[PDB]
Amino acid sequence: TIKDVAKRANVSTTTVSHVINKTRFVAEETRNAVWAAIKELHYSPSAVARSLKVNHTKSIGLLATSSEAAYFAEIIEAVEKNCFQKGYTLILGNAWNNLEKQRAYLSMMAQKRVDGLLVMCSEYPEPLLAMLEEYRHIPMVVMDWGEAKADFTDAVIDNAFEGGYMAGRYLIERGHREIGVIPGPLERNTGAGRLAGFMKAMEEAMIKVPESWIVQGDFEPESGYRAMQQILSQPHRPTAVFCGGDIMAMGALCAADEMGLRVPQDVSLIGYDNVRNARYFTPALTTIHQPKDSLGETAFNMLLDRIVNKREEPQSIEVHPRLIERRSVADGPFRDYR
Amino acid sequence: TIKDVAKRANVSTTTVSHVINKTRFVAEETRNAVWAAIKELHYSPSAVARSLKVNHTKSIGLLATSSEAAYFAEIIEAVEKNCFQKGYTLILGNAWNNLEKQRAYLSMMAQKRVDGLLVMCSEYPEPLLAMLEEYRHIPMVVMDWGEAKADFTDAVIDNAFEGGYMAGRYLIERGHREIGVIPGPLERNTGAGRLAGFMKAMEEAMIKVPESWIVQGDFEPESGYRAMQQILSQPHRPTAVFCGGDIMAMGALCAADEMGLRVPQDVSLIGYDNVRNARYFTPALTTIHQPKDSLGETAFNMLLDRIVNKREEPQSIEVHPRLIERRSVADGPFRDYR
DNA sequence: AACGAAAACGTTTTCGT
DNA sequence: AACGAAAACGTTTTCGT
Ligand SMILES: Nc1nc2[nH]cnc2c(=O)[nH]1
Ligand SMILES: Nc1nc2[nH]cnc2c(=O)[nH]1
Repeated sequence: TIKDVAKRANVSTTTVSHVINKTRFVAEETRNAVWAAIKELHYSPSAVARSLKVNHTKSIGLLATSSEAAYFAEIIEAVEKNCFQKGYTLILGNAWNNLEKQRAYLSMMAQKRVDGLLVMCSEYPEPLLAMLEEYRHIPMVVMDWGEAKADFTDAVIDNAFEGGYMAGRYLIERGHREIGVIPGPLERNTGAGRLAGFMKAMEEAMIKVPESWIVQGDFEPESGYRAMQQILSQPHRPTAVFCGGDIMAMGALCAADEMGLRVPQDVSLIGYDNVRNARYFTPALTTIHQPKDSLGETAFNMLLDRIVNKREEPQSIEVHPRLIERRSVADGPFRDYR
Repeated sequence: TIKDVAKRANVSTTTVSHVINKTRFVAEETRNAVWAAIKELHYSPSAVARSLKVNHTKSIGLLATSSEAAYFAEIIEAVEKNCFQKGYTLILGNAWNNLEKQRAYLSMMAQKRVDGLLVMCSEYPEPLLAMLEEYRHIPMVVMDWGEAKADFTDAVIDNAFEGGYMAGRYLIERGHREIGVIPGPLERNTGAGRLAGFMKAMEEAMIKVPESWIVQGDFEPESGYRAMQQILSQPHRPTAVFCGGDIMAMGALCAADEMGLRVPQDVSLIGYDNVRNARYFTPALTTIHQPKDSLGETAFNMLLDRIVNKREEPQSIEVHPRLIERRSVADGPFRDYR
């Protein structure tokens, strides 16, 4: 079809391609004519041909976990902004923590020859770690580990643990000594990592959390609903609660309400994530905020670098969580005694 | 590189490609050898080359509005399932109702040669309608108009109006005669269309809604926060409210709560969308449910068809909303008198 | 000064025999 | 029976002059 263009214009495809990409000077006269044709013929230059030659697709792949999930969704929207910004195309792939699913997208991707790979897989068993390596040749950055699991990738770290700690501290300095926790999946960073951050502060304060007070969630609202329940559904309950994620929080919220419990007047809740609309949670949610735009833009950036300035060595940038005080927490019994 | 494979195996690339795609019979002996090489050499067949020949990318493009937005997010996750299912690659593009933005993604897409285009642009001015047409050559389906705006596309219709009506009716049959409404952007279907569905039921019932009782939203929580406010912030307020979208509802919820109003005991609220986690809204939200998985799978389907069974004529499938009773509504003053 | 001719990128596929 | 040789898909780019 560029051949067809060259012809309508009576110039060489070379000339055509020169004008279409301003890659060498062309007489105006000639230049307009190309356009002229470029426009009657209704020409859409083929990137597949181009990429075929120039060897890069100006396209990047997101090998994600899921995308409805608020938290996720937010990061992704971010990353896409950056792609569009710097002229890249985003191929979105959810593998739902499925390994096969994952080996499958990985492959489709390599085959479609993405210029780089952004990874958000949530859990990283040796077998996944392994497949990932088989692709060290395509540049890539995992945006969700807490420390650096591998030497063949760029890593952006969230300081999830320090976030965990922040949370604890708050409750503590608020008068709280009877706290419970609904962590998220321990095989995840934002899972384990936040729990431990929280657990240091406790240990530091000589607060012990009775195992009947810690209930695993999975970041989905229903998980928090049951958690809260099981907690408040007991003889002795805590005065305050640290919930691993806002969405679950939001579930913890509804259940308390359903047992006729008042938050924060009857139970205090502090979440984690600071999702776009936690402020409209009801009681406005006090939570730890996770930089998600920066987590995205930063990730894109390390990838571009590698991609463009052909980097070889792995790199890692930290990011920082930070407390947002909202309306879900109240003074505990010890506030005054400190 | 297939050349390199053929060689390690000492067979022709033709043979190689035959085995890699079981497209003609090959001796086992020969076949294994190809694999053998295919695997030491660590070969990843290039789809760009392939597509270059076979003329199809087995890749589909989503020219969306935004993707954080719960509603949206949900549909997209759907569509991606279908892509993965039937071996397609999803290129996600948000144009944020930006025209330029839109002409830009449209183009990148055509240039990357997507096999079909899934459109979710929300608003459709003549100028967008116009650009869209310039691409009638690439197959496509708009998944968000209410009636069929054009003859050069497949359309999936939501029956948004009948949903509007359903909502009204409910409040009506619940004893309500003093209702307010926070519609969404009127230049959108789920905007206009739902309002009118609601407005027929009113007219039908001889209920009039005092203009000081209808407040435009934009589907984002903050919009509903202010809306609710402005409503309850007045001398005379309605006993019940119809909110155009769940997320805004969720905002309407928080504000009522912030004015010390009890829902549904002080005001009733009925939303619309039945977003994944409206049940964990607090008071569990009674809303109209929009089939979003089916809206997605159905869309993919009409596209595949066109794509595969090379269809020429436009088509349109309707889908149906349906009432979900939750805990946000209460009997109105006239329930008993009917 | 301003532009062309021809090879190459990595496949698939028609005919061969 | 089972496989090869060679053209083609739509570009970009080196050398020309
Ligand atoms: N949905 C969800 N939210 C999160 N917030 C932090 N980690 C996660 C995760 O794995 N899933
Ligand atoms: N966010 C959002 N939710 C919706 N629900 C129905 N239409 C819309 C829309 O345009 N945006």
